[PDB]
Amino acid sequence: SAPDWIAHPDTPYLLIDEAKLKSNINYLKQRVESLGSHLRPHLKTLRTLEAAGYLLDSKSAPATVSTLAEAEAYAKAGYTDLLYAVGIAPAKLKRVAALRQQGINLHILLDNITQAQAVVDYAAEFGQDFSVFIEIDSDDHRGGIKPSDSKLLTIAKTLGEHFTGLMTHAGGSYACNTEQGLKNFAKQECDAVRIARNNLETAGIHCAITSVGSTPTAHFGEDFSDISEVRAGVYTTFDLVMKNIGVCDFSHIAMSVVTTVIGHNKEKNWLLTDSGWMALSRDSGTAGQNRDFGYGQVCKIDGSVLDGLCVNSTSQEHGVIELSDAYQLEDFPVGHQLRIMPNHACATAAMHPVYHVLMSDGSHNTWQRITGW
Amino acid sequence: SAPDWIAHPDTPYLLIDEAKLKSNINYLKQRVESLGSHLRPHLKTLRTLEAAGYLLDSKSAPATVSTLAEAEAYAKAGYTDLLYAVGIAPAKLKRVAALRQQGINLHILLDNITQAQAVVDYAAEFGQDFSVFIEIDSDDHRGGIKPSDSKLLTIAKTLGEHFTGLMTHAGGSYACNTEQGLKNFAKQECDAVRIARNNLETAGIHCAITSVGSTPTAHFGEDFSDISEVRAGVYTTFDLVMKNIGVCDFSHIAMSVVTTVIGHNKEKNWLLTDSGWMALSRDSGTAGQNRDFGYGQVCKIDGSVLDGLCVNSTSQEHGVIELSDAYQLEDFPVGHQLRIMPNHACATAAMHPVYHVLMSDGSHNTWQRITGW
Ligand SMILES: [Cl-]
Ligand SMILES: [Cl-]
Ligand SMILES: [Cl-]
Ligand SMILES: [Cl-]
Ligand SMILES: [Cl-]
Ligand SMILES: [Cl-]
Ligand SMILES: [Cl-]
Ligand SMILES: [Cl-]
Ligand SMILES: [Cl-]
Ligand SMILES: [Cl-]
Ligand SMILES: [Cl-]
Ligand SMILES: [Cl-]
Ligand SMILES: [Zn+2]
Ligand SMILES: [Zn+2]
Repeated sequence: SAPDWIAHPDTPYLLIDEAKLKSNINYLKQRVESLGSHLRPHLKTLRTLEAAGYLLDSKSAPATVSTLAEAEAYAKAGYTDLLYAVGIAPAKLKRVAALRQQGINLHILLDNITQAQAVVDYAAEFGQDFSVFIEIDSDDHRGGIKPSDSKLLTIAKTLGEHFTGLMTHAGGSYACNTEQGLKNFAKQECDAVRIARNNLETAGIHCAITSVGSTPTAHFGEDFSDISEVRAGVYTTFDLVMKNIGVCDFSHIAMSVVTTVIGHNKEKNWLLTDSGWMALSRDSGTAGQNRDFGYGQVCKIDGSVLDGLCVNSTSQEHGVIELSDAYQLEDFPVGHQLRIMPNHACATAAMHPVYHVLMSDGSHNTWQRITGW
Repeated sequence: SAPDWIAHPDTPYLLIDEAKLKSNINYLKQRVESLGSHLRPHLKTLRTLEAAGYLLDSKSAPATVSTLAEAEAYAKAGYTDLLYAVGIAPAKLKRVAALRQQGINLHILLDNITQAQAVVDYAAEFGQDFSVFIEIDSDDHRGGIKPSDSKLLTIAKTLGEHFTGLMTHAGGSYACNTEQGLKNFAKQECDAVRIARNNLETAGIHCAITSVGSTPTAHFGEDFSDISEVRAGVYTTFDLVMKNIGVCDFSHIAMSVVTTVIGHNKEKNWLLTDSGWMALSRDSGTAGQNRDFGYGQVCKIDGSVLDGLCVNSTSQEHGVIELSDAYQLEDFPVGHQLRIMPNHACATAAMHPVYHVLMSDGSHNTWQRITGW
């Protein structure tokens, strides 16, 4: 039985299970460290100050952020080792410099000569040191330099003392759904940075840090012994996309939207809830996988899965659950409450300015999301 | 040429064109009033205090809201006639009562006997008056009572003095893409409430207010002379879904995301921007229409459409624009800026805590979004 207070806040609202959060976090930390590396957790799934305390051993422990809004918030909270892992816009260099002048080791990411020259020009004009990763393309999906591209050498040389190392994200691993496919994708990700690192060293370039990761590759890679750090973030809570990939099952999913039944359609056997896309997002990641959960798997207020029930459709402020003939409208009266598991934790969390947290001791906490850019 | 200040805020950010906002608003007001009715504008697309000033003639003018967060914010700002147009959860009645005790004519919406009994029971226990609309199903898509359902009579009678009238939203009109189809859908919407109203009056029930509307039906209905009020909201800015339906063309779209080019892929002819789904949302409404704009139509910083260019893919904090062979990467260097028009204005605006506003006099304003529930 969930605590009585789940029924207190008006719906819809986001609910994080602290006990499951902590389990998910402990599992990956122990796994990566047993494989000879360490984590640089990514803060962008949850984007709360509290999440960094669960994920990081100390204020100086390496972390990843997806925005300078995050960087500024975590720096204010005392965190001093932050990789801003999105290709840098030159106009943001003054904000990066401002953090570095406050004692924050704020690293940036780039993959082109224009960005590298902007860093060098800024450094020259303002006397500012930078710490810079070059993005490597490991999965043919996003940015980064291919390991064999001669411009890898040119760009690293241009950066000189500001060059810190190599970073890749194999987000393409999300297409996988077998253990061997995942192991292979993790090896592809690591090999891309190994090859890039070898090409750098052959050319006389020192590479202080090699950095790989996504939740799937972090959970299935077999050898991180020569990789400096592994990054992951969505594993904090998991989601249905992860369930379908096979990184977790339903029991590991620590995020849900608490929703109230606000109507019925007797003719069509529908429940209408207050969980529209404004609460869930329109992420439909599971539609491209082998089990389509619509806009989320429906659960009881105690968290247990209601077989066969999903939020099939949404508008802005309501959702529709098409009941199967195994269910009766009468058992879900207006005012009854449910929990919806998300397709994509990162996308659903973006919709909530404040999260409610079921602490492992049964108590109720709230966390404020760091929003904007 | 757009004002120089568009290049000042860090990207991505949301930009509203005030001159176009004002034009779009003036057009519908004059149209509906010429057809013998008046507007109850919906505030949920923009959810700013400033939007209500553009949309409403006075603080007492009727408006629509989608959340009690909106209701509370607009009430604090002095607005006193607010229809909360989402089927009511019984636990929210105490918040509705609190507003009504402050002098706010806060109307609620319901479609089932459970909700009606909850209102009556609250009224009896706490001595509280309510103003209640019954939702009518006009489009077979969402909630509401069919006009011929005998429970319409039962529910209205149960409400007694709290019964204010009938409300429908023909969101199904969004499937239309011809002028005659839209005219017909508007007639279907109005006829549904006319029939319901006739059934009420035959049974001896007074119906103070009849309320219809969506942006498409408001712009194409031919006869509102016997309908109390017409509701619309997305027309404030329009969007690509509306463009495809044919309610507007590109020139009327008053919302865009300003984004910076942060990378290139030479092999594939890609631009990478800082406009991911965190800035645009994953609404893909145009994919089901006759012109798929991906995650948005790409425009120059001056607002003019770049033919053939869309944000084809997104991740969390970046977007990908696949260039056609009409374009050269060189013309969009890293640091170049673009504007992205949204699929769905309501969905894109949800992603932005603050909007930047290009005032009609060329100046720069900002508006704070009212977030949460
Ligand atoms: Cl629980
Ligand atoms: Cl380059
Ligand atoms: Cl696979
Ligand atoms: Cl999606
Ligand atoms: Cl249940
Ligand atoms: Cl919608
Ligand atoms: Cl402009
Ligand atoms: Cl009923
Ligand atoms: Cl049509
Ligand atoms: Cl969509
Ligand atoms: Cl341009
Ligand atoms: Cl994504
Ligand atoms: Zn994610
Ligand atoms: Zn909308």
